[PDB]
Amino acid sequence: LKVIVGALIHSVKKLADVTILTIFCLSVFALVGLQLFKGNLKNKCVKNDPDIYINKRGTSDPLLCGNGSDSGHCPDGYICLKTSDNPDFNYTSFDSFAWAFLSLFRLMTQDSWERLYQQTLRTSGKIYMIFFVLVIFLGSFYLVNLILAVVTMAYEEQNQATWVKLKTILFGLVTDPFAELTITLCIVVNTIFMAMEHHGMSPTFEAMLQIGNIVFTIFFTAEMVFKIIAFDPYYYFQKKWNIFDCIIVTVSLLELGVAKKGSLSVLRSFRLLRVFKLAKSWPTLNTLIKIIGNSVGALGNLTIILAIIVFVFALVGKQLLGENYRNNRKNISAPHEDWPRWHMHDFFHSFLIVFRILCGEWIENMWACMEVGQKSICLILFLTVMVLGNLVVLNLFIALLLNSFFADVGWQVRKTCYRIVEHSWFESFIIFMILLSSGSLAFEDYYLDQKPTVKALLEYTDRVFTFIFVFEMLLKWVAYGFKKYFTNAWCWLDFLIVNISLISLTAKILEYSEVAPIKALRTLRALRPLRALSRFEGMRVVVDALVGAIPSIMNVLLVCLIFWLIFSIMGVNLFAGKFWRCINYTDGEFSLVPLSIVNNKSDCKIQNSTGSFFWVNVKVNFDNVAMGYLALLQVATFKGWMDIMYAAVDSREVNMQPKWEDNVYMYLYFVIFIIFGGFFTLNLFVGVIIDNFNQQKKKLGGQDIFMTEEQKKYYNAMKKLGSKKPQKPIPRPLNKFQGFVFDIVTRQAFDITIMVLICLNMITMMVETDDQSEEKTKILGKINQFFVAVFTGECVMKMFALRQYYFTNGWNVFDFIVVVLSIASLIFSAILKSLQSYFSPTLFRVIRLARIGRILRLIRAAKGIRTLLFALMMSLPALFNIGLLLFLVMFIYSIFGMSSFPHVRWEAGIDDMFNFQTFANSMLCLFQITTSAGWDGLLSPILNTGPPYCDPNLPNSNGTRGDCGSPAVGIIFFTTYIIISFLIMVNMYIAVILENFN
Ligand SMILES: CCCCCCCCCCCCCCCCCCOC[C@@H](O)COP(=O)(O)OCC[N+](C)(C)C
Ligand SMILES: CCCCCCCCCCCCCCCCCCOC[C@@H](O)COP(=O)(O)OCC[N+](C)(C)C
Ligand SMILES: *[C@@H]1O[C@H](CO)[C@@H](O[C@@H]2O[C@H](CO)[C@@H](O)[C@H](O)[C@H]2NC(C)=O)[C@H](O)[C@H]1NC(C)=O
Ligand SMILES: CC(C)CCC[C@@H](C)[C@H]1CC[C@H]2[C@@H]3CC=C4C[C@@H](O)CC[C@]4(C)[C@H]3CC[C@]12C
Ligand SMILES: CC(C)CCC[C@@H](C)[C@H]1CC[C@H]2[C@@H]3CC=C4C[C@@H](O)CC[C@]4(C)[C@H]3CC[C@]12C
Ligand SMILES: CC(C)CCC[C@@H](C)[C@H]1CC[C@H]2[C@@H]3CC=C4C[C@@H](O)CC[C@]4(C)[C@H]3CC[C@]12C
Ligand SMILES: CC(C)CCC[C@@H](C)[C@H]1CC[C@H]2[C@@H]3CC=C4C[C@@H](O)CC[C@]4(C)[C@H]3CC[C@]12C
Ligand SMILES: *[C@@H]1O[C@H](CO)[C@@H](O)[C@H](O)[C@H]1NC(C)=O
Ligand SMILES: *[C@@H]1O[C@H](CO)[C@@H](O)[C@H](O)[C@H]1NC(C)=O
Ligand SMILES: *[C@@H]1O[C@H](CO)[C@@H](O)[C@H](O)[C@H]1NC(C)=O
Ligand SMILES: *[C@@H]1O[C@H](CO)[C@@H](O)[C@H](O)[C@H]1NC(C)=O
Repeated sequence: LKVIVGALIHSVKKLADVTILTIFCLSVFALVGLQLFKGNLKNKCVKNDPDIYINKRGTSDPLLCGNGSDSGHCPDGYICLKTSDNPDFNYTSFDSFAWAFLSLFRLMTQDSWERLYQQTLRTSGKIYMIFFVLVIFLGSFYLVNLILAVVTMAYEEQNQATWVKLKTILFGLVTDPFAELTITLCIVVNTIFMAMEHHGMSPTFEAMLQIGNIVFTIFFTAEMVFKIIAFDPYYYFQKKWNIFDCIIVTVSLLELGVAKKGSLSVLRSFRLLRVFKLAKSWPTLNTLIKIIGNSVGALGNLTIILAIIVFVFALVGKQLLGENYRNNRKNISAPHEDWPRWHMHDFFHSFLIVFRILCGEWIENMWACMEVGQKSICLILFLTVMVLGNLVVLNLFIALLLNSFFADVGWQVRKTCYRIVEHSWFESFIIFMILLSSGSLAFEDYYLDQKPTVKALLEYTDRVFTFIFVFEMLLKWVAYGFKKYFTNAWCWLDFLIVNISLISLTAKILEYSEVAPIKALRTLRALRPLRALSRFEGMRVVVDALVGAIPSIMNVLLVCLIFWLIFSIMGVNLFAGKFWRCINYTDGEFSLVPLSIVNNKSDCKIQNSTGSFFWVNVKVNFDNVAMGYLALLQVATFKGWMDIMYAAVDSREVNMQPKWEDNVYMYLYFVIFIIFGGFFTLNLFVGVIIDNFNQQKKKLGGQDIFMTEEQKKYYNAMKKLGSKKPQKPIPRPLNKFQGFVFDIVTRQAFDITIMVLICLNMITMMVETDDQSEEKTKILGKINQFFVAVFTGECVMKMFALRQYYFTNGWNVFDFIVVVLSIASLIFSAILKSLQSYFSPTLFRVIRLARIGRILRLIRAAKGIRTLLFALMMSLPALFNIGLLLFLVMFIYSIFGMSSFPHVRWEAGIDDMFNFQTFANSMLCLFQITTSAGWDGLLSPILNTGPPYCDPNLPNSNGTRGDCGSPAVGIIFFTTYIIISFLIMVNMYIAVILENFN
């Protein structure tokens, strides 16, 4: 333990400069957030003829609002008034720099950021989504890729530093190449009947599955008695894997024997472990077993440390935290319950909280433990748990990944067309038509029916567009030929899209438009943007990179599908059909009915006299192996996993109302899943990704990917920038006075005085606060005037001494820009202030933001900040290319959503600001979930299929006949997207991580 703990201390040492840089960026973004939004999360709709609010529909939070136009609107009779309290428990806000650093830490680790993004966009305005795009790319994505890329070197640095029976045996040993095949076929086929049980079986299907189970039991037991009466029972217990198969057969025998219907459904699912036998002929699953075994083997010390840390922090939490969680629980419990769901009143629950912090969900509890106990203890406990857990897990994952993996006239017309198709203006003209045709889809949104003219313009536009693209096709055919055209392999995209469009337009010619299949070809018209992939060279090179790696993804996806099949079958054994419940539903809000009225489905059928009561099911349940795959993806991505676990542990037998934590220990099912599925399948996936990328790069003679040919030239320039050590010593001035300023500014003392004065300006910035006072505002403005004068004095003194040498350097140009911006901003405020036309206050907050450049002046002497920022700049080209491809994907998916899901009812994730009725709103939701954040929130109103959730007989909204989504289409829009973004982003990581190494 000591040898490895010393290495962990070294890994903490290596975080030296990254901690500095993270603190600096977190602070700058804290000041930006504090400036722009201070006191905005306080705007809440309050009625008017104390305070009278109205809750947000389907929740109990007070409604957040705005007086702006794209900010968020109150219902009738509700004026957006700024009030005293903050949203959550008064802890999430931007009102002062300390809360601002809290919120920007929440954004760096991406814990429940989707909710803060919702709130600040709802309060200040959609346009401020530019802040989160910019603090999630720099905070979350980038500042994690510094941690992952410095731990790795610390761990590489560590490692690199160091008679009649014998006649029965005569056909006992007849195990030829055809018997083994029988065993494999039996394994697979038995798994296929285990993967075929569901909830509502009629008895006959259950009986068939039973007979099949018994047959496969006796088959494998027969195999075992054969083997024991084939070798000698001495050496039979010497092989590694025969012991495993024999323990499985004993457990199967016992489960058959002891007879209860569903008896300990873990014992009925224990057979599934047999698939691991199919690893002799499946080398990738052999490597998965190699990884797990090493995790508990040659790397046992690291997992021992991790277990020690989790046990210690669960204990400390229980002892310090626990008593007050008991009696203060009315202060953190849900509206109609009696205990909080997540608390620290016993070792299991304390461990569950420490685990959920290890997953990454570390704030939402902190608010509660601060509302129940002391605040300093909560902050220290949770934040030390977080840093230490997400450091030991990170180091263990790196170690498993690193060592364990890395062990005549016709000829003339053809020729005419042919010279023309290559001519540069021709290509650019076609690209232009693609850009307009793609962009014209964004105008086809919900409201287009009430715009009687824009529609017709778009229709004529589409007709001219099908013409123009068909003409390009025929030009390219009689240019190239039928034989070369198709072989190129980018032309098939164009031909398919053109055929789809020429089915659609013809269907608008005839009366067969509303025949459902052609109306399902039409919806495909959202792939028109995809014609852009070929024309842009950067998207082309990135697509080549991804298509080069689709094979390896396919192997690992097969292994992941088998392995999650195991857990989905366990889930169907354990939970299937028990997620149902009753709910008294009145208006938009649903509460489980107390167990003193129901306990049964045959009690909702009786107490339904009012009609509020309805018998329902959770949207993402475990009733099938199919729905089990979705519930496993939601657990493995940690989104919507909580509504799952609550009804897993509430569960009882079938047709019975669920009880408050009547299955407390089913959380072990989800813990075990996350550990094995998430941690180890992900480790396997990333291992094959790195190996693939390494060999892929090495093939090309060790050049770069995601980068074009000209990007390599820009790279040569940037690389030659950050190396040039000598610069001409500047000449000394002649004039006596122009010599003296030269003498004074050029020493080190002036630089250090200005450095510390920037720091004192920062301190003057951090005191700024919502609703402070009048006097403090005035005094801070006077002090601000003192700095803008001194920094002007600094620049003018530089100019007088260094006339042109100044304008040679770059940092001199930067602080020149910020000096002129600060003076201009003060002049702009002076004029546009109450002296002149009083526009919106919010303009003043944006104006006051020219000061933060003063802060960013600070990185001239800072080695660490400057070097890691130069690494970011070197990466930015490839980041641009993959950003282009991710943009195209977000764009296509935007139109798909905007055409398929606008009429869905407003519910959990879809409200009057984040929905799919417009290109702004749809792009908002798609960006929220590019990071997979909150995607279960949007998907939930899709799966609606009737009362109480949707009204399928609505007179208006001629869509799915009412406010209902398409469950088949949600699960494939939302699931594939987060997989495509996942694989797109993964290639964004490989860019920067391979930039830090250099
Ligand atoms: C290298 C080795 C690995 C390669 C894999 C190759 C192995 C091949 C495996 C083949 C798998 C084939 C599995 C066979 C399963 C067929 C699937 C069997 O179907 C049975 C049901 O369709 C019948 O349903 P019931 O008879 O219960 O009636 C339903 C109840 N009602 C509706 C009537 C009331
Ligand atoms: C009901 C159906 C609904 C379908 C909805 C989903 C639609 C998704 C469509 C995705 C299309 C993806 C297209 C990807 C095309 C990649 C195609 C990548 O191939 C590139 C080569 O063709 C380039 O040609 P060169 O001549 O430069 O060199 C040849 C290089 N090789 C080929 C010899 C190695
Ligand atoms: C309780 O009664 C209400 C109304 O009497 C039932 O609501 C009906 O639900 C069915 C399908 O479940 C719909 O076809 C009807 O249109 C609904 N009727 C009304 C008036 O809303 C509800 O199903 C009953 N709940 C249970 C399970 O007993
Ligand atoms: C209860 C189930 C689901 C958990 C997973 C089953 C695993 C852990 C069990 C089943 C069979 C067991 C293995 C069978 C025999 C051996 C060979 C011995 O030299 C080392 C231990 C080892 C390798 C056992 C370790 C534990 C084991 C692998
Ligand atoms: C439904 C589940 C339980 C059964 C899985 C069926 C498929 C995916 C499994 C069963 C047998 C497996 C194959 C067994 C043997 C080989 C040979 C190896 O060189 C490549 C992998 C390959 C080709 C495996 C791929 C995955 C595989 C085909
Ligand atoms: C199932 C439906 C919807 C899609 C089928 C479209 C197929 C037939 C189209 C789309 C892309 C086309 C392929 C693109 C790449 C090449 C180049 C070379 O390898 C031979 C032809 C081949 C392989 C094309 C054959 C036809 C092709 C495969
Ligand atoms: C060098 C000394 C003076 C301060 C060093 C840390 C400074 C820069 C920062 C860190 C945290 C900041 C504090 C965060 C929030 C508040 C609460 C507000 O009601 C008064 C200002 C005050 C108290 C800030 C003062 C400046 C501050 C203390
Ligand atoms: C919103 O505008 C109303 C007047 O219409 C005003 O009374 C209210 O205070 C405003 N709130 C804010 C924060 O702008
Ligand atoms: C919870 O908060 C209320 C005040 O809102 C308090 O009266 C009650 O006693 C608290 N919890 C306990 C200890 O039951
Ligand atoms: C259901 O909710 C309504 C209030 O909206 C209430 O009046 C009714 O008594 C409740 N019934 C039960 C027992 O759930
Ligand atoms: C339903 O619950 C009641 C107790 O409230 C019980 O007496 C009755 O037999 C139960 N019936 C069913 C449907 O099991």
